[PDB]
Amino acid sequence: PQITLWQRPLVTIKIGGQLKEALLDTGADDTVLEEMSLPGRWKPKMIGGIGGFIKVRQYDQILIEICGHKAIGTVLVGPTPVNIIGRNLLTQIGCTLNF
Amino acid sequence: PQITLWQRPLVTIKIGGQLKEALLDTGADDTVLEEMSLPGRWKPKMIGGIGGFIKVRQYDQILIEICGHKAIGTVLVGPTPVNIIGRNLLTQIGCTLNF
Ligand SMILES: O=C(N[C@@H]1CO[C@H](CO)C1)[C@H](OCc1ccccc1)[C@H](O)[C@@H](O)[C@@H](OCc1ccccc1)C(=O)N[C@H]1c2ccccc2C[C@H]1O
Repeated sequence: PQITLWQRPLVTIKIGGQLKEALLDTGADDTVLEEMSLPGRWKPKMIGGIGGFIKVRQYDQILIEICGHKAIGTVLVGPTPVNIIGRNLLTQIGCTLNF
Repeated sequence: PQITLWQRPLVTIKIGGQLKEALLDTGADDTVLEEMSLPGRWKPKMIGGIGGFIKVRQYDQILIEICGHKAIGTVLVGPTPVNIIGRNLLTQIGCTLNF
């Protein structure tokens, strides 16, 4: 599909059998979701945004469906303001910017 | 053109007769640039992202050239770690997300 940017590019994602809303963010290097429970062990990571840094939990090889497209990659979990789908997963679904 | 997301989507912009490097960011509502001088009056504003909020100066009706395309819109100036071209200007050049 083709998504315009007059409004936030929010889409529905499926993870852990649950539906959630997330933002397609080309400005994010990684994918970060709001506090939730995921399987396996996690590794520590610090990510810096416009207002500073925050600590997040890194989970690898996580299955996530974005607009029907299945992806399997790294997902970070932490005190993010909104769910963010970053470049690591946008590339998996073949997302590009056009103009 | 079509931009892939394997790497950060950085482009050259021209503002105030100056050439700068900026990130095409669909996750950003507005455009925000690091400290610089712009003509006209401004208004104080607080914007929040990952990490928290930062205080910026809001300028309106600012002209910017992105990849040869002229665009007019609001530009925020403040302690941002990287120059960001947000949705308010991406829409003006006809930028869309596709997959
Ligand atoms: O801060 C953001 N948007 C707000 C909304 O409008 C303000 C600008 O007018 C900025 C974006 O984050 C999503 C969001 C939406 C709505 C409310 C709150 C937050 C913005 O695109 C950031 O995601 C992005 O801002 C652009 C940027 C890029 C590089 C360095 C610093 C900042 C950023 O914080 N990227 C970091 C990130 C995020 C998740 C995982 C890994 C990493 C490493 C870095 O890429």
